[PDB]
Amino acid sequence: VNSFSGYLKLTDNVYIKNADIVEEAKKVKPTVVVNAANVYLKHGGGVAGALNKATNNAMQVESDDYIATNGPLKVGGSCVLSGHNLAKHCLHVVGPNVNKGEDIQLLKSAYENFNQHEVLLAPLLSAGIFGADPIHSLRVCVDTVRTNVYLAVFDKNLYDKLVSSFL
Ligand SMILES: Cc1cc(Br)ccc1[C@@H](CC(=O)O)NC(=O)c1ncnc2[nH]ccc12
Repeated sequence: VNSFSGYLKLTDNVYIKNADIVEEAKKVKPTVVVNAANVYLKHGGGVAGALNKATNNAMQVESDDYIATNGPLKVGGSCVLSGHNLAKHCLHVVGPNVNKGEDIQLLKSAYENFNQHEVLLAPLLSAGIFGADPIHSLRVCVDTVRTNVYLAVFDKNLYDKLVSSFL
C-alpha cells in the first residue's frame, strides 16, 4: 500500500493521473521522482524547468556540480541525485529529444532506468518539448518498466487521449 491517490490503473504495474508532477511530488514525497533531463542537466523548461523552479534552483546547483565532476549523461542514461524538497531522490533520465534528431529506439533504454527503483513518480519520457508522440511513450513505458510507476500527465486533454487510446 502506498500514498498515491486518484490514479487510473493501466496495467499490473503502470498507473496514470492528470496531475502537475510538481504538485504531486510536494504532496506524496515519493522515494523517487523522475526528471525529464537532458545530457547536460540544464533544467531550463518542460518538466525539468518546473521541478528545478520548485526547488528554488537547488536542483540546478547540484546538477552543475555533478556535470563538472562526471561530464554529460548519455541519451538513454540516468543519474540519481537529491530530490530536495520534492522527494528523497530525483532520477534524472534522458529520453531522446526528437527536436534534436535523436534515435527514438533510445526511449526503451531510457525507461529501463526505472527498473532500478521499486516505485517511482514519473512523466512520460520524450514527451512535451522533447517532441515524441506521447501515445508511443506510454506504450514503451508499459512494455519496458516492470517496477511500480505512477505517471503524471500535466495536460488534461492529453491525459484523456492517452487513457481512451490505451490498448
Ligand atoms: C513538456 C514535457 C517535456 C517532456 Br521531455 C516530457 C513531458 C512533458 C509534459 C507532457 C505532459 O503534458 O504530461 N509534461 C510536463 O511538462 C509536466 N508533467 C507533469 N507535471 C508537470 N509539472 C510541470 C510541468 C509538468
